[PDB]
Amino acid sequence: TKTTVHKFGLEPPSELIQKQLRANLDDDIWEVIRSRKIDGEHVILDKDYFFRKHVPHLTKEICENSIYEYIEGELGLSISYAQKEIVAEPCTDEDRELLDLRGYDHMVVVRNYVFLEDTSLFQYTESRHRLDKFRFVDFARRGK
Amino acid sequence: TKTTVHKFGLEPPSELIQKQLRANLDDDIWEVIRSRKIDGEHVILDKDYFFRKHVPHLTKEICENSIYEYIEGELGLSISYAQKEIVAEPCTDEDRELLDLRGYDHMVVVRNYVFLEDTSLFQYTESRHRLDKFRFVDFARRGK
Amino acid sequence: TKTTVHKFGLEPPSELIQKQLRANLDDDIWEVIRSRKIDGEHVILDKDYFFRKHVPHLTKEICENSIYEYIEGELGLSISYAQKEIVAEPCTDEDRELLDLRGYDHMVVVRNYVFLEDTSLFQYTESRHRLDKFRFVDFARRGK
Amino acid sequence: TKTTVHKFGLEPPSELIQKQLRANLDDDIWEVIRSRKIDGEHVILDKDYFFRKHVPHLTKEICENSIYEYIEGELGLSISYAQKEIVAEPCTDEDRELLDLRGYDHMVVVRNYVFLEDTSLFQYTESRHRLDKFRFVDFARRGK
Ligand code: NA
Ligand code: NA
Repeated sequence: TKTTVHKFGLEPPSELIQKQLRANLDDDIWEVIRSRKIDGEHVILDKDYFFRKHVPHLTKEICENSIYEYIEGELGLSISYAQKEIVAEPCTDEDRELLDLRGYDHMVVVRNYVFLEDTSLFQYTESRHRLDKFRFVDFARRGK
Repeated sequence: TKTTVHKFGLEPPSELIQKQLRANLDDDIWEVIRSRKIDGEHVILDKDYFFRKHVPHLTKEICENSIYEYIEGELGLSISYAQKEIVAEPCTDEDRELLDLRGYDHMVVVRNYVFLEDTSLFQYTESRHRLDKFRFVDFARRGK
Repeated sequence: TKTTVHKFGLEPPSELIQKQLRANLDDDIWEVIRSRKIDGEHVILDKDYFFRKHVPHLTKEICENSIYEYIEGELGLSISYAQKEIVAEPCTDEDRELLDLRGYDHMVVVRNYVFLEDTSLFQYTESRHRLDKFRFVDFARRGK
Repeated sequence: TKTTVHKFGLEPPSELIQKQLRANLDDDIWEVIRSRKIDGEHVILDKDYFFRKHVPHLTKEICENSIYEYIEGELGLSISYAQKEIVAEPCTDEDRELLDLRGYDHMVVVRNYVFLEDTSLFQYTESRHRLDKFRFVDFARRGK
């Protein structure tokens, strides 16, 4: 199941990432945009954004592997909680260029905001799935 | 936001509920099928199934209110964990009769299996949303 | 495993419960103090405190049974998240009057703050265990 | 807050670790035993045990830093869930040699079992705290 890095770069945030990542003008933000090919189709589009101030070093090779493992490796003990929001959205132009969308009109979009022990929003992920390629499992634990 | 009870009954399980609820032939299962009207449209279809042996008493009035609150009220201390599985599915005939599906072809389907302290699968819920009417939030808590 | 209700009453909050429950002077708060006898010893002291404004009706019989089930029954759908803090504390005078503390000097104290969908702190529980009678299990779920 | 590595080694499992880690005779297990000095006292004793087959490489320097971050870095995407069990135990001889236990007789013991996506128990941690130095926070998330 191959992973392709489409965009990857370190720049100031766009206005959307200023809102999503609570970042300023003068914050250096890593942007990584990838697609996943679950043979033989490109079906998920993964967009990560996180502050360089906390993760100063990154490479194209780390993105073709796991950004999660890399990030946990560098500062997993400072990461406190994440908040997930899963909705469905119309496909966008970016979605149709990069994924094999067949006769699909919508996506399942998982958004995830990762915060540090000190309370700051440090990372933002937007994971866009074709409908047939989305499955989310969890608990859930009940009682007192 | 009105709630309408379409089916409601106490019978032995169909073959699908035998699989979903790990129930036998000679188990009495409550089935409740409801739709939610988030004005002014019917947009969610909620199917609950649970054993009468654990919840012997039920009414149409409890279903028009909250089955969750009722169930927690009777045996919330025995409920241990739930497991959730969220996928997307094509709409079915039952979906089109009961919900206002406009020009919609798919649904977000949340399935939830609730287990007791003694380890048994006791309840099964299948909650079917029109795509624009689905939003799921959670944590997620990270670190050691 | 018998449950004994020692105090139970509806009054304005003490200064400690003002802090613990974020309640004012003119808020009516239910206080329930119970001990659990895990035969044949009294070993846990359970203190619950919650606003009457949200749970207007209560009885001694509900406390000898389950306050959790009762509360979930009345407003479980409005309850959003709880936050738990588990520490160890020296035993207090109240602990020695009401529990069989043998040659025990400390307690395991579980504190739990329950919040509503609207964001307000609605309930506070303080559960004090003798050391040998404390066991807490959980997950914990890992990965992306 | 300094970290001291007392034992560290790669051997077959003792009979206790065979039970705790579900390991055989012919499984190579890393054992790391550390104490934490929260100035100016040694107050926590951390025992980690995990299979070399999954983490082939390790050093004394990684243990003086974070084993969690290291492990997440190597295989965080394969880690599925953990299960935690927190109880209180009498102090042992190992506890009194390595920690400053003053006039303390008991410990808060946090045990944690980490499993992989494939279902196998892969790691076991036993974290022993002096009573005054234990605080555990969590959620807890409620409702349907
Ligand atoms: Na569609
Ligand atoms: Na003691």
